[PDB]
Amino acid sequence: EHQAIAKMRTMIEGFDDISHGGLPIGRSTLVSGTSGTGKTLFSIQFLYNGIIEFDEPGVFVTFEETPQDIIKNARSFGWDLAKLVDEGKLFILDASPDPEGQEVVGGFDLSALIERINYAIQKYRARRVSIDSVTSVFQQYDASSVVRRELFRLVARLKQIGATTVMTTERIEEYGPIARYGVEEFVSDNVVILRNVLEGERRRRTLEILKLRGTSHMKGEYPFTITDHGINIFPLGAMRLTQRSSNVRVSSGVVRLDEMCGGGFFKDSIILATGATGTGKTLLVSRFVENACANKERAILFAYEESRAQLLRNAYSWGMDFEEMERQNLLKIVCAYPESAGLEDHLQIIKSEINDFKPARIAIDSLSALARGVSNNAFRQFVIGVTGYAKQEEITGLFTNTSDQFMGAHSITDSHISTITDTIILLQYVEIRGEMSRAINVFKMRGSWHDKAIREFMISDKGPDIKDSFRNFERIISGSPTRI
Amino acid sequence: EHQAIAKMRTMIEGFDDISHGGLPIGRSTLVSGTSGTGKTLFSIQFLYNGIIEFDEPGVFVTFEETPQDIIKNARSFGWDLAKLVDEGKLFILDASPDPEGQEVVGGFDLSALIERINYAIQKYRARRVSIDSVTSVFQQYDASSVVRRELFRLVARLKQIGATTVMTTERIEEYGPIARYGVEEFVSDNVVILRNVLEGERRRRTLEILKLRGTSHMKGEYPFTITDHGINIFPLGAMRLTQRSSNVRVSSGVVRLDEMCGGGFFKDSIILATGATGTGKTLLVSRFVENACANKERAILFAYEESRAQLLRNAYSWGMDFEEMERQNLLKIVCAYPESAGLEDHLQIIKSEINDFKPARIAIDSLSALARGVSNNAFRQFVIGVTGYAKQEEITGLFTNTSDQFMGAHSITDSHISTITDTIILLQYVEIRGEMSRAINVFKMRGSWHDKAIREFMISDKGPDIKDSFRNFERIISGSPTRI
Amino acid sequence: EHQAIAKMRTMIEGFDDISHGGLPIGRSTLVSGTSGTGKTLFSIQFLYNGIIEFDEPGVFVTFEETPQDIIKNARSFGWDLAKLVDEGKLFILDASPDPEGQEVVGGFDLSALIERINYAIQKYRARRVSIDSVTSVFQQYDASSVVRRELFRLVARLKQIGATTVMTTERIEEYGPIARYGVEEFVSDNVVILRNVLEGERRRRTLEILKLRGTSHMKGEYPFTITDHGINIFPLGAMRLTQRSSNVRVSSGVVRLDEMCGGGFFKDSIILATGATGTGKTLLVSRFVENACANKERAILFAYEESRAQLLRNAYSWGMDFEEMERQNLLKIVCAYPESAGLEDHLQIIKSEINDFKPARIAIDSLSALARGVSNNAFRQFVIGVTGYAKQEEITGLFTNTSDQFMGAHSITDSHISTITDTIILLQYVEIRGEMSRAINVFKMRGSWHDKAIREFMISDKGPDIKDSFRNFERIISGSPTRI
Ligand SMILES: Nc1ncnc2c1ncn2[C@@H]1O[C@H](COP(=O)(O)OP(=O)(O)OP(=O)(O)O)[C@@H](O)[C@H]1O
Ligand SMILES: Nc1ncnc2c1ncn2[C@@H]1O[C@H](COP(=O)(O)OP(=O)(O)OP(=O)(O)O)[C@@H](O)[C@H]1O
Ligand SMILES: Nc1ncnc2c1ncn2[C@@H]1O[C@H](COP(=O)(O)OP(=O)(O)OP(=O)(O)O)[C@@H](O)[C@H]1O
Ligand SMILES: Nc1ncnc2c1ncn2[C@@H]1O[C@H](COP(=O)(O)OP(=O)(O)OP(=O)(O)O)[C@@H](O)[C@H]1O
Ligand SMILES: Nc1ncnc2c1ncn2[C@@H]1O[C@H](COP(=O)(O)OP(=O)(O)OP(=O)(O)O)[C@@H](O)[C@H]1O
Ligand SMILES: Nc1ncnc2c1ncn2[C@@H]1O[C@H](COP(=O)(O)OP(=O)(O)OP(=O)(O)O)[C@@H](O)[C@H]1O
Repeated sequence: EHQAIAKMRTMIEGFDDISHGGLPIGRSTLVSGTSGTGKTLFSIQFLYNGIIEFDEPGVFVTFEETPQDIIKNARSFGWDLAKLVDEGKLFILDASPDPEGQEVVGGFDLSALIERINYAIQKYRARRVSIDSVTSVFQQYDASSVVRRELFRLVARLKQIGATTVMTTERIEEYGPIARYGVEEFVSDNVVILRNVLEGERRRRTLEILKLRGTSHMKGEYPFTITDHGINIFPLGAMRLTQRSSNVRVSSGVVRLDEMCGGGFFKDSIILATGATGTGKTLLVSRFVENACANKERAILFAYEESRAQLLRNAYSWGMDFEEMERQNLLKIVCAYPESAGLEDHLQIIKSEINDFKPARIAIDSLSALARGVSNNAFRQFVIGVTGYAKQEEITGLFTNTSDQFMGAHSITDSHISTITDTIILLQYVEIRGEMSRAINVFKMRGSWHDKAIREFMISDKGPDIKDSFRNFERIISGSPTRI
Repeated sequence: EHQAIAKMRTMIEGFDDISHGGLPIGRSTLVSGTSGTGKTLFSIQFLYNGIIEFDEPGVFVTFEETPQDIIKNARSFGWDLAKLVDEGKLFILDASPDPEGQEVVGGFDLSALIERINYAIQKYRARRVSIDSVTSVFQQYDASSVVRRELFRLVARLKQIGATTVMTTERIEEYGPIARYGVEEFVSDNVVILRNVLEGERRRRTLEILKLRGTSHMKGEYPFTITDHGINIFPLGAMRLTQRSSNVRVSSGVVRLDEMCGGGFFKDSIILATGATGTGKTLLVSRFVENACANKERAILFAYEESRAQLLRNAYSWGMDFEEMERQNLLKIVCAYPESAGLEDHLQIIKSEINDFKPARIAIDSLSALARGVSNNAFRQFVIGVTGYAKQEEITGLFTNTSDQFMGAHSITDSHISTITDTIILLQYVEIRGEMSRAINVFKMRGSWHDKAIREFMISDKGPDIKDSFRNFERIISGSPTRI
Repeated sequence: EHQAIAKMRTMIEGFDDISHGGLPIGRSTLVSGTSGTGKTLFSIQFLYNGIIEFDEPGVFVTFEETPQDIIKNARSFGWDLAKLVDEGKLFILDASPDPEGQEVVGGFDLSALIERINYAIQKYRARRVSIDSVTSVFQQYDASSVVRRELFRLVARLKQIGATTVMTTERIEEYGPIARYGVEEFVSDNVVILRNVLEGERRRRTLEILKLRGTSHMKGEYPFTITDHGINIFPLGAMRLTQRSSNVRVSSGVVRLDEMCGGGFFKDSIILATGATGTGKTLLVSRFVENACANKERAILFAYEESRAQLLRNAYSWGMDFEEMERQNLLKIVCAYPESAGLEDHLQIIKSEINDFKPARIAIDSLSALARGVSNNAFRQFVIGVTGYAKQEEITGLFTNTSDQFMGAHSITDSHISTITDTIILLQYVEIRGEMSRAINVFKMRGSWHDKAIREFMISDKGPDIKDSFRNFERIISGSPTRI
């Protein structure tokens, strides 16, 4: 034609955003990665979605896995390929060798394969094709040069036929060559790399579109998860800074607090409660959750430090009954160790939990707990993640942070997140007359006025009682004042 | 079968949790690792458990080790294979070569064997098969391409036969290619990697399920141990945050302390005593252990700093007789240098000791001692392990931590564990009138009210005596006060 | 121009500065890089600009891509090669193989090709020539020695013919050998290296001119971007320190401040507002923006911390209506997460936005936000870029910086930029009588006198109210003064 290059949607959540529209039509896209990275999954999900969303028949060529297996495994995702094969929407072209192999097959098969592929494409009027592990084919006894021709031929013919293809290749080093022979990269018009990077006993799955001749696309790596719903990608760098903002207020669960905040938290806001352990962030979180049920609104409490049972014991001891909250189906407590998964997973679990429960308020007790081990950049990326998702979702969110040092803390957050949050509430110990007292302070509020006083507060069975400031002291921020 | 993948339990402690059920039935699982990582052990324990737990016969194909040795070695774990061979539950298919022979017998036996195995499978109605070191077979004179076909043939046949197999492979690099020919990886349906990572003159075994076609599993590495009971794996990231919590109280061994904690320690809770050396953590431990015996309850003292004898001397000088505690079989002292083993091993020894003595209380003298050398992340992982186990086991736990700096310490723990503990007891030196006095402080209690005063205390032959706070002082916490 | 070598301009933005004039005429320039680095784009742009700007006919030799694809792909940048091929200004020489082929040809073809290209050059009176992926030609079965001869031959003949050529080559490692056979480097007269470096999940493209036999050029790597307009390079080290300076003043949007600045900011100046979160930098920015519109002048607010909505809600809460600002087409708000792209991209986006809007004032809210993750050296390079552009463009700029620690901060900027800025405005918290008050201070002004007082200021619906200094206080900068 006389325009750019049209793309075909893969409907693979996230991918079409990363690829600025999907795969280039009429061309083949190389998808490689190490063992267990999700190559096959991608190739099948590409066909399946093609069928289920646009009724575009697909041909699936397999060189190693058996057709039965391919259909067997797809069930893992509630994928019924066998049905689609019947309806003639999907055709699995078995190209795998037989238990009784034979020599030299690097030419007959090439033209014969295309004949068959072409045959099938024509027979079912296939629009999408995906070849799984073309690597394995010439993995018979070939050199880079021989590999480059065969690929060139394969790609070329498929091009002529006008098939939008997905080719799967295997790697051996997470960051070494892009594909086995170090040739495939240059022969393909489009290249996608699926990575399963180790790093600290944890595994992180990323996807990168290295290149797409003819168009633009997002660059770099993007984390993704393989679930019961297949590949799920999060273009954390694609989320737009177009969050909705209003002047509507909401209570904290603490009236005096609400006063200090100039009338309560904003509905469209992210609040952060920082302080040493014991200061009472976990309390403010409970009082925040309860206030959402007292107004018959649903709230989720993602706890990463205390057990489900403990949260209940301590909550009851502060009055507020969490038991009822759950029965009335207004409050949902999750709970899970940060070590039970990687940030990417957690991010997703938080999201899905939000979708299946339509929360009005969300509270994550201790982001500081989720920052364990993980790198700072990976962490900030997570924070921006859960933070922005909440903002664009009209969900008020309260996040907890435990500073590494009680008293003397010179920075609000060790991880440096305060800049991403709308309202900051700071809890701190104050040594007074040989005793450890607390103090609460509305450090900042973007749209409101808020109290500038550093009020001391006690904790009882009733909960939190915000009293007066220490007007007669100096160096209070430090934790060890000087009475005057 | 139009359903998800079905797995078969290995009964190898921890494995079925990581593999979300066990090995996928009728499929082969590759298990590779470097020399001495426990490949053989895995494959055998796989068959054994099969025979002993579900009476599923098993065929074990060995290419290098002799059947006599395979039986001889198994005795190391109290495995009598010889017996199972007679009972015809287990059949060892000797495929090893002899001191003499010929050559040019490539795929010759690869085909003959696929029969010899099919034979024994039918003959003993085998359900589980394990081939040890298939690698060594084509370690005769082959290339990556020749190896891919032979494997694919073998796997394929075994799959037709419907047997659930485990294939052993060797590697040369702990983090390099998955298997010798970097081809096996893609040929197997399932990949398990056993690593024996060095790092700092210490060895650390970890197992990882790289992929499982068709199902889910836990990602990343997981520490494990090889004991007299075989492979023991700890899915530290699989432990759920569903610990039981009660309001029952227990004594610290110090009445005045119990008062400050507003009625004593909670049965279901983890207590942390922090302070510079000499502050007296070891004392509070002794007193906490004695109190459990005074109530005829079993308690264990894991000491990592003082000898068995020294603990006695110092305990006796504080009154409390540890001699009697042991005779009455109410108190159990362990003692071992953190350097005598890796965290994984320690964690396990702690667990087993708890199982063989049903403790009601537990005290680990110096967590900070176990933190020597080890990485902060490997440590936190150990803490969560011991911490959680105790919690879900209704065992009250007291842990000791020596801060790196006496006086001035701006953070409770250098390792940052305060966030994982329920009750925090802080001991600190206070310079008053040219003398080093002490002070005790209940820094926090999640369920109780506890005293906020920083009470000075002395140590005598009677033990700890908690006096009054320094109401007329400033900057106490700092260590160097200033009287008003 | 004092350079011994006559050069030809590429008209590729930035390249001619880097190459000190363009590509040496009558010589060949090797352009190598990994897959997807922009080799083809470079060579095509080279011919294109040649035809459009100088009516210099061009010959494009392709060994892998198809003439249709090369034309199809160029539409991505709005270039119509097809039209140029008709007019006879561009000739694409198809040298790619056919999907039927044989074996053996990379030699006489080297002579057949030479004679071919000489035909095209003579037929079209070509002046520019670019051979895309010569690498792939002897990628048939050759050794380093055979390659060196063939290249040298090709190059040599092209030189005789008098053609200025661009030869593309592929590399596998981003910093390893220059080209595949590690032989091309020395055979070519000039060598250009296109890199696409990973590093932290982001991709950074750089261009480097390694050598140019005969003349000088800019040494090292230079960041560039591929856009709808092709390759765009920023010779950040080529920016001359010859910015225009005037004594003209402009308001800051706050009258009291202007007084403090001895009559307002300088038109030709870069201002820096630093302080901990909550201090009000974002407020001053708003007021700085609003003031340019109040005087019917265009201004751009690049926000990297708050959404477009939030900025509006908060702005309105401080009076000043941002809604109207936009309608009147006097104020333009951008908004974007720093993680949504690398510095290079950001820098370019800021520049374009400036050209398509002719701003008089610009405000980047939080440079410290664009400093997330990125290396300090990469950051400073970014700051020098935006800062310099602004300066030479008579555009007044207000940049924001949040300090990692509230109160006690010993340095103006953690990134150490203060030395690059002309005027510095410092905001800070002052603990006074158990309360958090703010203090504003004109730390420095290069051309003015400015007030040296550290005035406290309050924030209201009306905005910022600058009051008086704390004359009766000591240790103000500390954050917790002493009343004397
Ligand atoms: N329902 C599921 N939920 C979560 N993970 C799953 C699920 N099903 C499969 N997986 C995971 O997805 C991976 C499957 O990878 P896939 O078969 O798509 O291709 P590959 O690993 O790229 O290449 P190969 O053909 O060599 O396996 C496995 O590693 C497995 O752990
Ligand atoms: N019934 C109670 N009466 C008085 N104080 C209580 C009561 N229960 C808990 N507390 C106090 O509250 C503190 C614990 O607070 P909380 O659970 O809110 O979370 P946190 O300090 O933010 O985080 P962390 O989990 O590290 O403790 C204890 O230090 C204790 O003094
Ligand atoms: N009772 C035991 N207690 C603790 N460790 C043991 C015991 N018995 C054996 N081991 C250890 O287990 C390992 C045995 O490894 P195994 O024979 O299972 O297979 P492998 O090392 O994976 O492969 P290979 O056949 O090359 O040895 C040894 O390294 C040894 O130190
Ligand atoms: N008979 C005693 N009379 C008075 N004080 C004693 C007596 N025995 C020990 N102490 C005191 O107790 C301190 C040692 O305390 P302890 O054994 O409790 O452990 P710790 O300080 O927690 O840890 P560490 O092993 O680093 O010393 C000494 O510094 C000393 O002052
Ligand atoms: N309009 C556009 N805007 C932004 N990027 C684009 C645009 N068009 C193409 N690109 C990018 O430019 C790159 C094209 O690279 P190009 O075809 O120039 O040569 P190459 O990658 O050096 O070599 P090869 O022939 O192996 O691909 C792709 O990586 C693609 O993402
Ligand atoms: N209507 C208002 N009345 C009184 N004070 C207000 C009002 N709106 C905002 N504020 C105050 O201004 C502060 C927020 O300031 P601002 O938006 O200027 O940016 P910042 O502190 O420089 O940077 P950031 O808050 O984005 O980290 C709040 O802490 C609050 O005290």
